[PDB]
Amino acid sequence: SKGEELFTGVVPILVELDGDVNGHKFSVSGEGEGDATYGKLTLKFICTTGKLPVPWPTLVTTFVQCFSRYPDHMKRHDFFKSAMPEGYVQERTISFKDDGNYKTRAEVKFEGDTLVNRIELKGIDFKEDGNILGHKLEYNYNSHNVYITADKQKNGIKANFKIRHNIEDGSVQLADHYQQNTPIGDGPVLLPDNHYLSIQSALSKDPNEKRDHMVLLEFVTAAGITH
Ligand SMILES: [Cl-]
Repeated sequence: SKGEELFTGVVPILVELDGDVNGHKFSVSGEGEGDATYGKLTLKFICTTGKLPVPWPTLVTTFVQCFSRYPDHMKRHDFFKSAMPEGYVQERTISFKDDGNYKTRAEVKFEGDTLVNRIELKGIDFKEDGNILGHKLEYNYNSHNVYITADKQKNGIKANFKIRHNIEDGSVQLADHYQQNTPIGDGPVLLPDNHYLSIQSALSKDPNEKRDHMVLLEFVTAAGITH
């Protein structure tokens, strides 16, 4: 198909986010590349407004599921690539248990040969010295499964899933995710059977970088369908 063929090689990625969490306004710019053949992502993010006012891990899911590796026998279930190049809207509510919430609206699409993720993020209801605004989350990331379903009247997909962020005392901060994607363009898009994405994510720092930043290496395989 048109859209899948755009991903057979290494694709440059740009991420741009504007955020407001409890009145803390901030922006992040990221760059890197994806190789969907291997389900592989590398991205470096820099907070361009100074210190990021929330923990970096909390923004990982918001900062391009078109880079998931869909096995050949599952190609007919890959909504994300099918929407390309015109792209998709991706909306979420991320509910931090016993704390505030993020609501995100993003558009993921090509600009030339570069895959771009532009995001608006709004966070409200955060506790001033909860785990988020108090910066009590460890700089690491657990592996998760993302459960996707068709959303046919949207001509798209949905997902609800749980992210657990380790807290510095050894506990975990749950971040419930509810997600809806909608194609932007007029080409045919794939409405998948139920399946999941299996994700691992590793966070690191660039030893040479003194701006507030995050390096992310992530591998994603679609799974849960046999034929
Ligand atoms: Cl952090």
